[PDB]
Amino acid sequence: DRSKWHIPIPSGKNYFSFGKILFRNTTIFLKFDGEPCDLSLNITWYLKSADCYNEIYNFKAEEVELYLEKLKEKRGLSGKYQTSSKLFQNCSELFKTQTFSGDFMHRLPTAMHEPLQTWQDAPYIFIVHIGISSSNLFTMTVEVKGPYEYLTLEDYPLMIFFMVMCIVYVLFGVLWLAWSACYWRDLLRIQFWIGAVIFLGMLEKAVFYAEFQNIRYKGESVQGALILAELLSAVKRSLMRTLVIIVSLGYGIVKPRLGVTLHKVVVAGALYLLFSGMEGVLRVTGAQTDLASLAFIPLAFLDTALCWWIFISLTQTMKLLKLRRNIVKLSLYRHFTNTLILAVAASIVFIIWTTMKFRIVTCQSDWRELWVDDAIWRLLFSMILFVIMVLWRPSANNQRFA
Ligand SMILES: CCCCCCCCCCC(=O)O[C@H](COC(=O)CCCCC)COP(=O)(O)OCCN
Ligand SMILES: *[C@@H]1O[C@H](CO)[C@@H](O)[C@H](O)[C@H]1NC(C)=O
Ligand SMILES: *[C@@H]1O[C@H](CO)[C@@H](O)[C@H](O)[C@H]1NC(C)=O
Repeated sequence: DRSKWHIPIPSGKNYFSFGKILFRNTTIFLKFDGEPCDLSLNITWYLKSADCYNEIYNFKAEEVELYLEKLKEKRGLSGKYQTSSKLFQNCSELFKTQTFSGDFMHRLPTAMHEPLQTWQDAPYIFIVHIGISSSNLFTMTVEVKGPYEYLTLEDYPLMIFFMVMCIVYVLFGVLWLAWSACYWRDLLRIQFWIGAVIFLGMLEKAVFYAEFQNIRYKGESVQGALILAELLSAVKRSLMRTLVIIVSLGYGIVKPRLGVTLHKVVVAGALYLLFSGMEGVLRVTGAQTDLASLAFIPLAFLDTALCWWIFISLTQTMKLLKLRRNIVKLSLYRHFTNTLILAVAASIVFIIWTTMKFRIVTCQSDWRELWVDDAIWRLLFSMILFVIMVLWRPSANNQRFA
């Protein structure tokens, strides 16, 4: 999420905690700036490694004060940790105690590791507590910097994946543009909708990559980038679904362009955008009003209805084409049906695997590939889009589908 924090000290209970997966040899910097001191301060910090990812997931800030005691009485989850505490009589707002010239303090469940560093890439929990000895007085700035300026783990693979996807979509666009240019005398609206889909995918990937670059080099995410990416993704998915429905219905390929076919039937099927969008932005906001739990039910219902309709229509159209004795289009429709079947099977298998790999054990022992749940869908969509592109490639005899 973030790699730089600003915290005015006199707030709440003064605790500051964060849990996240971190690289190895990552340093944590604390800086204190503000008005002249009046009172003495006592700063205590804990940095704990986590063996398995459950602890980070179910870490509640409001109970941190209690959590610590469970850690101290030797009853918490397994994992080594470092603890330290220092006392300043008026203010050490200029000293560099946490910067350099430190000592080697032993770790607890010797070691003699660096004062404030990560000794192994894993899920870490950092807690800092400021006690003032007897309205703002200070403003603590906290940063984490590792081998990469601000890009923690769990984000590096995602950034690389988005870069690769951007390159792939650029290649898709270049190839489609070349084919279209070669044969411009005749074309079909489907070959324009495909290009629009490619363009939207390119824009989504570019936005995501730029946002990740900014987060890496500045430590803060851009406020209005996730929303834009989600909206673009929803638009692209809705357009692809509508295109598939139109192709299956045979509108303009096997039957005359009847008006009723679109009106009240297909275009209304664009409400799938709303729901698809509705959850999207909410997922960015964190599901604060917890409707995210009751958000995917309408989406699943709509997807089931659309699949049922698509398969019924495909069977009807293929039967009609076989009866008509046409041969050229029959092979194309057969390949289209096979591709759809394979996509459905892959989606089912992926859902089963994710469910059986995440909600199956007390706590995940393999958090490294925890990002795959947010990347398989995009790869599958890219594969489907490439197959469709190859099927409907403009050619010299691009008139068999009048
Ligand atoms: C309260 C305790 C129980 C709760 C389980 C909550 C798990 C969170 C993930 C939800 C999920 O399981 O994901 C959804 C898939 O449907 C399902 O629900 C799975 C089968 C069940 C059918 C209702 C949404 O994903 P989608 O929009 O279909 O993916 C397409 C996107 N292109
Ligand atoms: C800071 O608070 C701790 C409480 O854990 C207590 O030992 C003392 O007041 C301070 N610690 C020092 C001065 O080492
Ligand atoms: C703490 O000691 C004095 C006493 O008030 C204070 O003025 C100063 O800023 C702090 N540091 C030192 C070295 O005196």
